Amino acid sequence: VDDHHHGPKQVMVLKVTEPFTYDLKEDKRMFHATVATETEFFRVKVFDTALKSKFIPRNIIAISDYFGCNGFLEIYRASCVSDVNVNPTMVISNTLRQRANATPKISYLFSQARGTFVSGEYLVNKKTERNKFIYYGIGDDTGKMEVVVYGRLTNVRCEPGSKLRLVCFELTSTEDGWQLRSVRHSYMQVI
Repeated sequence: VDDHHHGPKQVMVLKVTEPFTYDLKEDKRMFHATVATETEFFRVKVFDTALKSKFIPRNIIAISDYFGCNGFLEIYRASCVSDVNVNPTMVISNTLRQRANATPKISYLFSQARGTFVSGEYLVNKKTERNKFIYYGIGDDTGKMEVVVYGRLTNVRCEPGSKLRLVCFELTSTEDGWQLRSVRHSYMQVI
C-alpha cells in the first residue's frame, strides 16, 4: 500500500497456481506464483489474471511497480510485467530451486510466529466437519496439526489419504495445538 517498488525485478517463474475467485461477491480473481532471481525467491500475488499467459514455469519476466505486503510481492496490473528476451541466460541454482519449493516441517512451524503465512504440501489423516468449518488433521515425520477450512475452499473434494497443497494459509495456535487457517487469499488443491 506504501511499500511500493519501481522495479524492474528480473525473475524466472518457478511455479504457479491456476487462477481462482477470492472475492465471490465481485468475482475478483488472483493467482499465486513462486519466482526467483539468481540469489532469492519471492512469493507473488497476481491480482490481474490477464498475466496468466506470462507466469508460465521457466519463463523469464521483468516485474515493475509492485508492492510488498505481508511477505508477498503484489502485482495489480498487466502493465507491470514484460517477458521478451529479458535474460535468456538466467540460471537458478538447484539449491535455490529446492529452497523455493520446500515444504516446512510441522515441528519447524511450531517455532514460527503466529500469524505468518505458510505454504506446503502435507498428507491428510483425518477429516471432520462442524458448523460449516472443516478440520483436516495433517502430519509428517515431525508432528501433527489441523488445517481449518471455512468458506469457498470447503468445496475442494478431499478425504483422508489425499495429499494437500496449501498456499497462503495463516499459522495460528490455540491451547489445543497449532492450526493453518484458510484466509482471504488462500488456495488449496489435492494432488
